[PDB]
Amino acid sequence: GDWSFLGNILEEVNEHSTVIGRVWLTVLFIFRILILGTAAEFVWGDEQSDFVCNTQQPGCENVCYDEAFPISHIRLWVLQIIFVSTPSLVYVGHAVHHVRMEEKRKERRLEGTLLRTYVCHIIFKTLFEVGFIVGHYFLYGFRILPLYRCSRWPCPNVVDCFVSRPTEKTIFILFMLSVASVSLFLNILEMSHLGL
Amino acid sequence: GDWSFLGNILEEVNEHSTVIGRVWLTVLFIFRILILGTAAEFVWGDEQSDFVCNTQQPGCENVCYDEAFPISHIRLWVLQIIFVSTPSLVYVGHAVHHVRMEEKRKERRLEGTLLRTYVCHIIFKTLFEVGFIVGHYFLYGFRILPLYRCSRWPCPNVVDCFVSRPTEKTIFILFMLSVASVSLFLNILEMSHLGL
Repeated sequence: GDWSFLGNILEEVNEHSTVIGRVWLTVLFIFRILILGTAAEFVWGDEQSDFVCNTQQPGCENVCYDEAFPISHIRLWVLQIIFVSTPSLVYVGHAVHHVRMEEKRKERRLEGTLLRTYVCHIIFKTLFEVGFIVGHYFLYGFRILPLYRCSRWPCPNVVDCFVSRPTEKTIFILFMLSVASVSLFLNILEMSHLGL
Repeated sequence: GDWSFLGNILEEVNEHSTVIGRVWLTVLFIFRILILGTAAEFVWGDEQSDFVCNTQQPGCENVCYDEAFPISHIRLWVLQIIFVSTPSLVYVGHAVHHVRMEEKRKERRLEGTLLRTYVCHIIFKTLFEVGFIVGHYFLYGFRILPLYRCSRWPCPNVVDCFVSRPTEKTIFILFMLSVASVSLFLNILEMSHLGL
């Protein structure tokens, strides 16, 4: 996973953001992207290969892994990162559009419409963070148990399947939840600081 | 399989039967019982162990063998032998009952009621032989093909199963059919000889 493109564009908008937005962005780079690439990706690497079911039924392990894990937590966190970063991109686009307009108009900072855009970007970041948190909760909760019982066809009756590294995965699930909540708190502080 | 009991009782009724009934009995001993024990039993010995199906489905081979072979030909021929021999036993019982009665009455051959009993015994032998022949035909025909296609649950879709020794089994099926038909002809000759 090469995050160079997103990185370069978000460090562009480091220069154009509040101090609390610079903290938010540093958190995104260090506690989410870096963790994902240096730790979480390896934890989930053998998610299906080490998933085992007590059965001689061909196909059962496939369908039971798929039912237990409709989308891997790591893919969900990738999507979360991209969607929470998208409003920053929108804002920096608006800002650069104004810089190029000012240059052109001459040929021919957080005030006015850039403030409304910044506040909206904060709002959307907050809502997307909340949405991904809630979705994670309803999909998986915040704990992976070792045992998963499966009755999906072709599995005969109910079969016992065993998850890879449930405890390490639980630790990283809770870590990512905490990081997301810190991000939410930072966004709240941004709104308060702007208001006051 | 120990046929000593039946053997001794049928060689008792050798003494009390027509010449054609002695031929019938010799055929029963040599071409049916002896063949079954010295040849057929070994041919069918690995009927299920060498029955193979192209599948990874647990249980499928069991149900497919059972559907292909609801009753092994050798068990069917054992039953046939016993049922075609039963009327001879009834007749010899009647005859010995008359011998013991004559002895008793003194204390105190095929004529009369023994003739009616003999003819009835021939009739029942004929009908049972015909019934087992017809049943064999409807159940299996007179040929075992190497391939059996099976769709019985739990088999997925249709599976290809392969029979053990189909050609040798076909040879013995036809041999036993011919022996049964010879027995029928002998019974017909008995009725004719008695009539004439």
